[PDB]
Amino acid sequence: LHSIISSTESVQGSTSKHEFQAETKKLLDIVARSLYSEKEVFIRELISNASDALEKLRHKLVSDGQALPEMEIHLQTNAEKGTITIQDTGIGMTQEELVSNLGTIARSFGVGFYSAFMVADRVEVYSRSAAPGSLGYQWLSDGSGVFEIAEASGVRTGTKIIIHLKSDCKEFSSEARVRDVVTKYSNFVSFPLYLNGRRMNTLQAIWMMDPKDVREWQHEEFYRYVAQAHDKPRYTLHYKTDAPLNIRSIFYVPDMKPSMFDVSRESSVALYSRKVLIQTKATDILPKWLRFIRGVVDSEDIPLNLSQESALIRKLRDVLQQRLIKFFIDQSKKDAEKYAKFFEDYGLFMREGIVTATEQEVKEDIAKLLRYESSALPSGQLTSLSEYASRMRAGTRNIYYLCAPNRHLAEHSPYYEAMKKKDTEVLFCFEQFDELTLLHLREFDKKKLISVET
Ligand SMILES: O=C(c1ccc(O)c(C(=O)n2cc3ccccc3c2)c1)n1cc2ccccc2c1
Ligand SMILES: O=C(c1ccc(O)c(C(=O)n2cc3ccccc3c2)c1)n1cc2ccccc2c1
Repeated sequence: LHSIISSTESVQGSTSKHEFQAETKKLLDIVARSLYSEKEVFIRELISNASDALEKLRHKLVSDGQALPEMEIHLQTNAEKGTITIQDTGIGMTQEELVSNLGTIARSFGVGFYSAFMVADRVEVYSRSAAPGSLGYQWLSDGSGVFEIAEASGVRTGTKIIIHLKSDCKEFSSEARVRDVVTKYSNFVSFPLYLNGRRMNTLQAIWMMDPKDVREWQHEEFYRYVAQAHDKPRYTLHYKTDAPLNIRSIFYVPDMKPSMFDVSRESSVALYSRKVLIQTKATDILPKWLRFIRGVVDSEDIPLNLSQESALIRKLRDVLQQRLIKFFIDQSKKDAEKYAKFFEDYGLFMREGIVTATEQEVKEDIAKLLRYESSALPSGQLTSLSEYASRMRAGTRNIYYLCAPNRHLAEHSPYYEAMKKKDTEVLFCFEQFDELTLLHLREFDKKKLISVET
């Protein structure tokens, strides 16, 4: 076993009593009076803060020329004392930060603070800043208007938080319960995590890496994990952006064709906020028509305690829809043959998306993915609507199409045969849902879609 948590700290003198500012007292009073059904979330908040403190220290030490100490997160349960403790060897807090900041700090407020009092009769904290010459401090509070601070000896650099659990929260002093909570929400924490001296099995959050650094074998492993799949991904989009929102995401299209299970999926993409799980499922992380996509979306703009269907989620969904459409357009130009197979396999999702979309601009965006045969191209070759539009002859302002079972029947339509005399291109559409798709699309790039047979 590898444990660092023990009672090394002592206080030589008396504590100083301070009162919380009224607004922090306000939020603490809300916590004491409220009914929370998801009390386990304090653990993921504490682990996230510990990770942030370790990253702050590591980046600072590497920026200087300094050796790196042991950088770890430890949890300890004590059923006899009814406690759960977290300790990390990160940057710690100064006395000023303990006195003034607690309750009002952002994560990108008070993460780990209000949620600790949700489960605690009282909280006992030791912290010592990593800055040279820093002294250790003890901070104590029962979550009422008062907290205490005192200089403490025997404090290790970093922070230790001891939660003396409430009567109805003793489940968090059981190792097995805590282990399951960690695995559920905190499995991708990026520093070593130990529970009661045992290293926890955690996973690598490859979505946080620079896209150019992730190799195909790593994507294949991660795809198989997140999709619970045995094939390989036919497409991979690793999308990282800082504007208008923070996004670190990986999207995969399966090699296999869609089955009845992918069409009826309840859970397509997992949602994280800086490596803290928010939902294994995805309400509408992506549009419904993109439910065939597997993978992960991480946005630190997502706050840690939620319930969704917010403006933030809607904005994220719209950004991701545009980026995925752009990706598929880019893939069609990189490898048209592979894209044609993707459209054959997954194109009913695009047609669905056009039919169900509310906004004309979204319909036309999705329609950029459609590929059809054309009277003007060799049998079997596909064209896009924009390529058709680029070939339109002066004086002809509509996009003409014909739905038929196959190319032979299309070419022998008496309507098409007559039109051929005047050079007008006609799209040939062989999928049974093409009629509805193009009826709903109605127009593309301000050009009306006209079926050459009524
Ligand atoms: O959740 C925490 C917490 C946990 C682990 C930590 O390591 C720190 C810390 O020392 N940090 C975190 C940082 C993140 C970014 C930069 C520096 C940082 C220093 C803070 N609470 C501490 C409490 C103290 C009192 C009450 C509730 C509390 C909850
Ligand atoms: O009155 C018609 C009608 C009559 C003759 C037609 O030839 C067409 C047609 O399909 N065209 C005409 C074209 C002229 C130029 C180019 C292409 C063209 C395709 C349509 N209805 C069809 C109905 C179908 C259902 C219900 C009422 C309907 C009435």
